[PDB]
Amino acid sequence: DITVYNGQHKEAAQAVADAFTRATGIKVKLNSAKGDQLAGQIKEEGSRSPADVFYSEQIPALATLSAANLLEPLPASTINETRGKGVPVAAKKDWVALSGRSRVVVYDTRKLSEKDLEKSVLNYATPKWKNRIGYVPTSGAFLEQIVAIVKLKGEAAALKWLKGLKEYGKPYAKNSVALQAVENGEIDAALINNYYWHAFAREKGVQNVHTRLNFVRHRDPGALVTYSGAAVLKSSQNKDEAKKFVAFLAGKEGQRALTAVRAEYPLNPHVVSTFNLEPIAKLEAPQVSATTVSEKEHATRLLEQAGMK
Repeated sequence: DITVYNGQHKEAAQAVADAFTRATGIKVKLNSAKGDQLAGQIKEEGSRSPADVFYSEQIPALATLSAANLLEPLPASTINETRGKGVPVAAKKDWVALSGRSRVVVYDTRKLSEKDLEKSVLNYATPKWKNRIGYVPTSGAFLEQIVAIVKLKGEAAALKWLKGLKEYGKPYAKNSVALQAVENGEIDAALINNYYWHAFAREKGVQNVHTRLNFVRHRDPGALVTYSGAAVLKSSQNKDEAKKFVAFLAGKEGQRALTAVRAEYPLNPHVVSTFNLEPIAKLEAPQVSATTVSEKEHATRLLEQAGMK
C-alpha cells in the first residue's frame, strides 16, 4: 500500500486512487493539502518521509523537489505516455506531466456570441469593456496569467493589462463568483478557469446554463494552460508500487478515471474526456517555463502597482 501526497482536487485524486485499487488491489492513503505545503513538508521530512508518491497540481512543486534531489527517476515508458509538443519535460526524467487546465473567458450567450469576443485576452483591458469583463485579482490562476504575460510580452504589457482591468473590468472574490455573475447577467463576461465551468453545466444541465466558454488559442497569453504531474520519492519504501501508481496516472485507464470526474485535458492522447474537451494540442497554449518564487514575487508586486492588492 502507498501514501499519496495530493495537491490536486480531492475528487480528482479520489477517482484515480479508487480505480487504481480496483485494477490492482493496492490501497492508496491520501494526504491532501496545497501543492506548496506538501513539497516543503516533504523537504522537512527528507529521507524520513511517509510520502511514497507526490500528486501535485503545480509543476514548480515538483521542480523544487527535483532540484533538492528527492525524486526517483521514472521509466521512459511512463514519461512517454503523455509526451507531446508543449508538454513539460523533467530534465532529470524524475517526474511526469499528467493533465492540464486552461484559462478561459465565460460569457453571457443571451447578449454575446463568438464574433463579439476578443482575439487576445489582453484587449479586455480597454474602454470597449468598461464594466463588461470581470476578473479575480486574488486568484492563483490570475497570478499565473500575469507571470505568463510578462514572459511572453514583457513586464510593460503585463502592468498595462492590470491597470486597464482596474480601470474598466470588475473584480470578483473567487472564480465561481465571477461565473455566477455572468450567469446572472450582472456582467457580460469574465476571465476564469475552464474547469470551474464544466462542473457547473454538468451539475445543472447545459440546457439550463446560459454561460459559455471561449478559448483564444493562437499561442495567446490568454490561452495559458497549467499542468499537473506526479512523482515518486527516493525515500519511498514502496517504490515498487509507487511507480505503478504514477504509471497508472499516465496510463489510459488512469487518464479515464480522472477525466470521468474532472474537466482537465488529458495529456495521454488515447483518452476521451467525458467532458466536451477538444484535444489539448488544439488549445494552442503558448510555450512558457515554470513559475518561480521571484516570478510570483514579481507578479504580486505588479498587482500592488495596478491597485488590486
